[PDB]
Amino acid sequence: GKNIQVVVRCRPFNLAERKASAHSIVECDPVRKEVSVRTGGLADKSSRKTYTFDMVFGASTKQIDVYRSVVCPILDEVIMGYNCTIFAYGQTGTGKTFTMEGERSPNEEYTWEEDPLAGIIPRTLHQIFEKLTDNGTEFSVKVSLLEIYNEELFDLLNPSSDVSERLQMFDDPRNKRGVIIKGLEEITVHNKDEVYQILEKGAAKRTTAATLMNAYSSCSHSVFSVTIHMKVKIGKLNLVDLAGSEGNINQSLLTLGRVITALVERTPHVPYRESKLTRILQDSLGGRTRTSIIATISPASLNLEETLSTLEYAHRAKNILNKPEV
Ligand SMILES: Nc1ncnc2c1ncn2[C@@H]1O[C@H](COP(=O)(O)OP(=O)(O)O)[C@@H](O)[C@H]1O
Ligand SMILES: [Mg+2]
Repeated sequence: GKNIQVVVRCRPFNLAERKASAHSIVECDPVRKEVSVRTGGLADKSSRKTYTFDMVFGASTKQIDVYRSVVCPILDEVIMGYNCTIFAYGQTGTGKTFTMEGERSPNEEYTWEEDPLAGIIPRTLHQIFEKLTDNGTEFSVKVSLLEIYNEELFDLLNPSSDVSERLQMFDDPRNKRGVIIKGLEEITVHNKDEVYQILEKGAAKRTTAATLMNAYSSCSHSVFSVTIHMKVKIGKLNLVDLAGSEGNINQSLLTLGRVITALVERTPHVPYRESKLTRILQDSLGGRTRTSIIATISPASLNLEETLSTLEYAHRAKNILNKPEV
């Protein structure tokens, strides 16, 4: 048992992976919490090497079923007054954005229930207003969205400053192992339905940067921060949508791995300082908290080598052995 959690969410076959008639190699066992892969294709060889994690979500896994298993325990700790972080790992296209951001699916006006395709970000905000309005707590909710492209920090929330100013950041004398992002826009949310309008602003700004600087989302980290003031508790929840797993980006992810590895093994000299991403979330990983990681993979034999790497990263972060009968 640990405060660090590592789960794996496989994705179905997309039409493109179908269009080339690729065939699955990923086996998801949620009960045993295992996920296995093969090696040969038409050879149908005996390829063991099965992995075990804290939880496993198969191809039929639904969005709500991920929020309940992964986010609900963490949100309660945030409302209690702690800082937390949720991560999404994996090859571009596996489903980090579909898991962290969700969709809407053309169906028009939605009442007050969550969209079935919504992600962690839609659900977390709406559950924040519901749970804190129900227990009559006085609260204020403000969110922030920056983007780490090539290790320079960009705000996707500011309406002004249309191009791209690398935000400056320095350790604030106020709390150590903490930092302050000068100039970072902090949009204050009033209604729970406001979160959908904020994902629109940042989307274009992420697109405007993707076209006028080659700041494609696939090659950048996405940090969503929601802070909750309550009465006197302050809670923060960081939802990080990491860049695709596969000279400077491949270092920030390996740094984050070194951290979580160091966080799981109680080891000293965890090098938060080795990257901008780990330095920002330092106040969310050092101070004892609940950290969760979601590694998204593809079931096609097309992406065999990357699906193995991603699972390999997850094993390195929190190593747990496979138990009897693999
Ligand atoms: N669990 C899922 N259910 C349905 N569609 C999914 C799922 N995961 C991914 N997708 C689909 O795959 C794409 C989402 O990939 P994306 O989130 O961009 O990966 P990444 O964010 O890691 O680059 C979309 O085409 C979406 O339709
Ligand atoms: Mg994406």
